[PDB]
Amino acid sequence: WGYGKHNGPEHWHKDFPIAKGERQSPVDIDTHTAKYDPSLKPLSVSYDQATSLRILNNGHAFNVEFDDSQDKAVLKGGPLDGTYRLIQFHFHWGSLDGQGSEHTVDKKKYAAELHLVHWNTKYGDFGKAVQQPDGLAVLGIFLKVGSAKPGLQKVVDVLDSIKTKGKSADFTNFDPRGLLPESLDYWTYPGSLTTPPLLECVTWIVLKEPISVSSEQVLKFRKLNFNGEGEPEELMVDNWRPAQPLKNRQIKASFK
Ligand SMILES: Clc1ccc(OCc2nnn[nH]2)cc1Cl
Ligand code: NA
Ligand SMILES: [Zn+2]
Repeated sequence: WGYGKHNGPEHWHKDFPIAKGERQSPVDIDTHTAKYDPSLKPLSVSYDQATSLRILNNGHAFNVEFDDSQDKAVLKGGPLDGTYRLIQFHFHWGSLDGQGSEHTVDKKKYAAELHLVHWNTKYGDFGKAVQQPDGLAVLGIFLKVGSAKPGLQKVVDVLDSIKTKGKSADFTNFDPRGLLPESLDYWTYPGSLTTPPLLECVTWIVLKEPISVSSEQVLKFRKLNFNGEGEPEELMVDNWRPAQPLKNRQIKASFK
């Protein structure tokens, strides 16, 4: 599977029939229809003790991985019950600044989207968590092109060392707090992974406020390769799934 004409999102259902399921992601967020939920508790992003380890090009995106063997960096509150441990983050992005995000906001596409992936510690390990309807919480953050994001630059600068599929590099002492916007206002809904296996195991928390990154920063994302070393070059761009049918779901807002 991938993102090309011959193996992309319109093909995925043949090996992963849940691609046409009842709670697939991403979705369009219609801001006029999303409703404030006074019931949501405050969102708690607790990343002070986050321990990054490594950055990996897996042929689909690049992943920054964390030590999740203890409750270091966790996401709690909001729509969530219990404690979700940060395991990794990655992005999806476009070939052009007008596309690249997976979620859309009133059909608007952002240049990219950051996903911080967390798993529900009541299920003991990540593999067990993805088999549960409330196994994962993904914090989604839009990127728009404007001023540079200082906290992203250490990521940008290491991409030259993981150009191709299968390459990894040490990536210790990175603080993911530098990737967040000022506001934690969010939308939330029940959904799925946005790549195969497309499991319906995600509580989505999508921040309303985008972060700005510079044109130079996202240009360096676009120099990555889907291919492995020694293979014909396939630029890693447009690694996003389009919006899926909302079906029997309501998107809730944390804010008035
Ligand atoms: Cl660990 C991980 C890495 C990448 C990935 O991409 C698809 C995606 N993004 N947000 N939800 N699913 C999924 C996961 Cl669960
Ligand atoms: Na759920
Ligand atoms: Zn993602």
